[PDB]
Amino acid sequence: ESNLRKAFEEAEKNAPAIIFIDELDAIAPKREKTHGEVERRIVSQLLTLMDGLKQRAHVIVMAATNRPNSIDPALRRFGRFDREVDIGIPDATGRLEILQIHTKNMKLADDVDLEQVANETHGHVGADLAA
Amino acid sequence: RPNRLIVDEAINEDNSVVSLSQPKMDELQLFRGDTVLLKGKKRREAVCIVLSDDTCSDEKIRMNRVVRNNLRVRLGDVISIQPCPDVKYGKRIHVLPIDDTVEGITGNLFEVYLKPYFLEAYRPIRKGDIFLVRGGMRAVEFKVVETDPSPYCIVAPDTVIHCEGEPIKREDEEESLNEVGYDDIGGCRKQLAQIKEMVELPLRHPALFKAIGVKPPRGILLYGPPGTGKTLIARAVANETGAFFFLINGPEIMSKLAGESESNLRKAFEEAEKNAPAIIFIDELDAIAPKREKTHGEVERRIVSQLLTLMDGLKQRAHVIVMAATNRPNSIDPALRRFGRFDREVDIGIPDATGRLEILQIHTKNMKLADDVDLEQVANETHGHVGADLAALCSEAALQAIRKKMDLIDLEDETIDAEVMNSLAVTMDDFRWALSQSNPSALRETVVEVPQVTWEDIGGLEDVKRELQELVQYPVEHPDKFLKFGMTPSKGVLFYGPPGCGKTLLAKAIANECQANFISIKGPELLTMWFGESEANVREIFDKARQAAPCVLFFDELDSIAKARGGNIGDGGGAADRVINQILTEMDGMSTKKNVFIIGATNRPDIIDPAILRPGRLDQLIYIPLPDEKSRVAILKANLRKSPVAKDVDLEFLAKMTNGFSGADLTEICQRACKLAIRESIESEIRRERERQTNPSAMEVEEDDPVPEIRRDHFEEAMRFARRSVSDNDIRKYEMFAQTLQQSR
Amino acid sequence: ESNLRKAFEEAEKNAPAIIFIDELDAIAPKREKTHGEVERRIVSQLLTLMDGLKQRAHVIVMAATNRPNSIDPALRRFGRFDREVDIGIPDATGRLEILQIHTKNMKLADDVDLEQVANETHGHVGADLAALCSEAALQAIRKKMDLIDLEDETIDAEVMNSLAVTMDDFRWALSQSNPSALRETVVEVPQVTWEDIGGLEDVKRELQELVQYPVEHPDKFLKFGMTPSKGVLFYGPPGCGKTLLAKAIANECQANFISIKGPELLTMWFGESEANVREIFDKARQAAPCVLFFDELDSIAKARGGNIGDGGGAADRVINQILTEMDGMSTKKNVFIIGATNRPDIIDPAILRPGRLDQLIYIPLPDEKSRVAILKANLRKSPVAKDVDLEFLAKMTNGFSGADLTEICQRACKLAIRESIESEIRRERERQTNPSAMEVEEDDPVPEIRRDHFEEAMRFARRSVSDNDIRKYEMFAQTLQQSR
Ligand SMILES: Nc1ncnc2c1ncn2[C@@H]1O[C@H](COP(=O)(O)OP(=O)(O)OP(=O)(O)O)[C@@H](O)[C@H]1O
Ligand SMILES: Nc1ncnc2c1ncn2[C@@H]1O[C@H](COP(=O)(O)OP(=O)(O)O)[C@@H](O)[C@H]1O
Ligand SMILES: Nc1ncnc2c1ncn2[C@@H]1O[C@H](COP(=O)(O)OP(=O)(O)O)[C@@H](O)[C@H]1O
Repeated sequence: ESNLRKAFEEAEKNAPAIIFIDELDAIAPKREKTHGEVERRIVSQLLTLMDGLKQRAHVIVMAATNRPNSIDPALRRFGRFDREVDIGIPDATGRLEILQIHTKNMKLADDVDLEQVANETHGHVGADLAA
Repeated sequence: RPNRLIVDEAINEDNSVVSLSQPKMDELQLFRGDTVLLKGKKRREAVCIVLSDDTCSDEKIRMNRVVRNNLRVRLGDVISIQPCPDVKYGKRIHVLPIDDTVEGITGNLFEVYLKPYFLEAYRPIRKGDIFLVRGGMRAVEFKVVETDPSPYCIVAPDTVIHCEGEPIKREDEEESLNEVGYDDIGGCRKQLAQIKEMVELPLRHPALFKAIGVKPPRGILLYGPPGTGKTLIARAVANETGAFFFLINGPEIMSKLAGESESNLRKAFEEAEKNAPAIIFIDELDAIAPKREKTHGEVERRIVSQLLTLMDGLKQRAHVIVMAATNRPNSIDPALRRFGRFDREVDIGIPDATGRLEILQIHTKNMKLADDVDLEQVANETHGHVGADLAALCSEAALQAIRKKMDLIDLEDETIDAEVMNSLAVTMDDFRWALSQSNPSALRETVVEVPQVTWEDIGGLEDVKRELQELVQYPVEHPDKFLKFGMTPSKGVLFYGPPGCGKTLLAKAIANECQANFISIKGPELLTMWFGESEANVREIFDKARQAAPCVLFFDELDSIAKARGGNIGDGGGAADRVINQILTEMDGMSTKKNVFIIGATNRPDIIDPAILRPGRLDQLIYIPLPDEKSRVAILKANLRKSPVAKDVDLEFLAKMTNGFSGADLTEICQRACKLAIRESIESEIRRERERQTNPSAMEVEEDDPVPEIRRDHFEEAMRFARRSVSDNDIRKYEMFAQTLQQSR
Repeated sequence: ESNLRKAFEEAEKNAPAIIFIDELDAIAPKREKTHGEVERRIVSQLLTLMDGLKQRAHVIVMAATNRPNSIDPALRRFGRFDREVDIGIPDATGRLEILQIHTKNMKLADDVDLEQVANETHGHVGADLAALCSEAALQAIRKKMDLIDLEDETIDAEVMNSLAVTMDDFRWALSQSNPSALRETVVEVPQVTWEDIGGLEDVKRELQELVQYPVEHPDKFLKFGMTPSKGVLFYGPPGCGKTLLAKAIANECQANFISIKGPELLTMWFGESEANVREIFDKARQAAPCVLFFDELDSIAKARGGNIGDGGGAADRVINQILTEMDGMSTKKNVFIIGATNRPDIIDPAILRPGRLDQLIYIPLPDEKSRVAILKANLRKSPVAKDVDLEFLAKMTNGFSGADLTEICQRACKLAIRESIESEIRRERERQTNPSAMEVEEDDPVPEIRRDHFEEAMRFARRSVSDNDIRKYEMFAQTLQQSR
């Protein structure tokens, strides 16, 4: 918990800052999945820390997760995380721009049909194309 | 004692107005424009202008918050009133704002605030007074630092106004006129009054309860959806009444390390005692006191037991009351519901259209809306939202209006200008845009309200209307003759007949007429509790129905379980039996005192088990005849309220062609005709724009949008490709079963 | 537990003493329901401490709980808790007495009907009545705040002497009230007398001989080796003095009464399946010699294979549990069991066995003079029909049930009430529409049943009872006819 507290206080000394936290479901699941006690303390501490962020400074916090269903509903009230943005799977065109970005340095020969590859690569993601 | 009056709320928004009953002010020689000096405790004095009021009693005085704080007084206090018509116009007055108002403000406060606020105002002002001016979207404070003549002076067109000087520092004896109050809540009037009196009785006269000896309530529970201002209500009540409100947060409690946690509670209880009578608010009780089966460890049970011991051991001493808040009054452990514990429970329902309108009115007070607001439209179309939703919507609309102003505010400066800010306004397009990027939070929940369906919306059934009046209005309006006869009014009425005849419309109309709350239950959710979740929900549903007394619980598609009783599956006998048991046990268990009525509706009277059909149960039965002749005409009139006009063909003629048709069929006919009219308008507009564009950018004559001009053509076409969906076999079956049940009973 | 130990070590060393335990079930739930480890240690320590203090000793133990079964059963051996005392909710007499107790110092005005309130506040507790008294006093004080010294400090306790309460304050307090018992079994002697029922004098005599007779002269019963059967069944048309009969006989016997109907049985069908009749019969057995009533007993027989095609679950479970529990009734306690049915043909003969429910009684339809007496009983009310006292119309009511007669009477009463409402409304809006030309208020002749009500009631005459049901009843009676 101290570390979390540490993070927050640093933002207080460091102007409007962005606080990004990753894999919330791994640390903030539903109470049904919670079998031990320490996780409850962690969730309560983080909720208290973030709810006390009223005014303070112009610090914005966002989180990364996979499924809002896996997230505990208590972290859905007003003043807490309310803005919701989803990132869908890109189409063939988006695959094309991703390939164009990743192939900027490469010396492609005069046989490359990026559009054809993008069409053939349905069901992939950015990491897939990078690899 | 015609010298002292008890203060209460004010209906006038001016800072120098007092409302009195006419005879009382006549006795004390008080009339319009009469300057009066008011003196109270703290050796504080003020000067005000007398105004009249009807609802204000002689002993009471309507007067607002600003002078309440100026006089350092709360509600119910007695004041010394003296007509003092010796005032003189001011000459040179130095006035300054408070320190916490000019932050990033700059500009000229004079021409924007002082100049308009003091135009033809003639406010009797006194040295040391403080007042507020509503800015473009903020609130500005101003305290006079010196006046001439002192201390009595009327603001006059000939004054030497000194606005120069540093904004004075905030006084620390009393905070300010910025925090919450009774004037900042909307949509909870009845419960607000209840809580207000239940806390005003102990918190104003503790010695009265000390001498009397009664036990004041020791715990009050509030339950409702999150973000409905429950904490706001508690804090506002505490601040207005005068106490030592000491909030405790649930989530931070178990965030501590074992025993220390509950020690905090103990410490809180300690500061509860030696701090005079005060109020304690506890939030998220379920987070700290869930159900017994929910608990898995031992720290949780120890915490719950510690809290129970602490609160039970509190027997009077300091006049301390406990306010608890929760989402739903079912997740809390039952043991904390007994006598000597939280017993008085209050619901915080979702605000209606009127509640939404008044809350939005409250939230937009500081801002400077454009002169195009249709607040009623927004309020009615934003159903399913809470106070937080409305506040967020207003904030977003203001922000977007600001954003579409960057040309004037291109980087502006680190110290913004007040004149530019006050020169802006928010239009309805901003509100619609904010609505576009908006999402309600209520969504899936029950709704309770008194509908607006009127009797004239349905043609015919005058005997049915009379019977409903007899069975609803009569018992409530004059129970005296009922008790003089001893006859017990029935509670069970059922409707049967052809579907789509607006039986639900009749239920809504009678609920509107009785001016009681309406609750609807539909067959889908009935089947939803038929499987999956058990019958337990029904229980609290009745409680909710019993909570909203007087109310009319409505059931639609009551034969759905009967349809599952005999159908293409016929395998849910146990679940159907459980449903029947639960509903019967709930309905027969209600007290005859409650002004709660039950209405059942179905179109399959032949399949309903007569187990429900019994005295002491749903026993009254009404058949709904199909629409006929003039009734259809009335229906043809009712759905013609709408908006368009079709003054080409007789409605009675169309009723003559549509003889023996269902009312829903008539509504479908009207809908199809209006669809054809919409298609005609669309194609005409498309043709006119096409002919205006084929001609190069031709704006020669604008073809005005045609007035609704539906001919016999559209009506005839609709009648052609639409017929009476109900066949005569259904009618004959209904009538034969009706006669069989008529002569079999 | 050290403090508990401390308590014990100070309990005996302080002369004869009494020890009370508050909310015992919170300390000793069932063993399986325990989840941690400290609670088991506490329970075992408590058991050891309380068992080890036998010696000579002078300390008695008090333990209070809500659910007797919720506690751990192990602490019920001899030396441990063995004697149980149930504290049920009071009755109207008890409610009135408690109200008197709480209001013994009240300077109430002589306008309150405590009896009416007590009858009105059924399903409450002593705490509820105390709260009602407190809030009534608060309302009375609130209605007269203005004159008392609210402006000054608290009253010198002499103005409050002038204060008084009203029954209207009590009604207002009752409006803002909430009972707590609600869903709770009721054990009491009913008040239905034999005057409430007409006809079936032979049936009444037979019931008397079955139930009353054994208690007065058991000497001849044991001399002849007679053990009266504990069980009877009723069959007949619905709504024909069935619950009324049980209430009347229980009242005459002046014993407690317990009822349960088919909806409850089907509630225990699924959900809380079984494990419920046991505690009900235990409650009856520990209770005073009383009567148990089983309404809609055929419901399970109606539900086992009737019209839905159920899953074959509680259909046998409930019946087997009931039979096993009643077979455990080894005389001694003089509690009787009564069952009611309307479709006895579906009942399996397992219950219809000697030792089990064996006595069978058919309930016929009322017979004119019986119908007349029933109507008179229903016609206590208030209005009186002078000219036509429902005689020739009563003659033509052949084939109707008592429920039908009650329905007709209620319809007539409500229509007369409607007539009074409309007449009074006519009078009043005529009085206000006219500029107060007339203001006299003479009582209308409504509180007297008039003949016109009789015709308008008989026009909507209801033939509720079907002769097919009667013929089915009689053919089934001949099917089980005692005369071969
Ligand atoms: N009736 C109301 N009138 C005005 N504003 C309201 C009302 N209800 C809610 N609000 C607004 O919602 C917010 C109140 O948030 P708050 O944290 O106090 O919620 P709550 O309903 O009291 O409880 P909880 O936070 O536990 O859900 C404020 O922005 C307030 O303006
Ligand atoms: N004045 C009226 N009289 C009869 N029916 C109407 C009237 N106004 C509307 N209706 C029709 O009644 C329908 C609602 O009937 P409802 O009470 O839902 O019956 P059901 O529940 O059997 O469908 C609406 O769809 C509407 O088309
Ligand atoms: N003296 C009487 N003789 C016959 N029936 C009566 C008499 N008094 C009342 N009743 C009716 O008998 C009914 C008793 O109900 P009950 O017979 O138990 O219904 P069910 O047979 O459907 O269970 C009451 O509803 C009442 O209307």
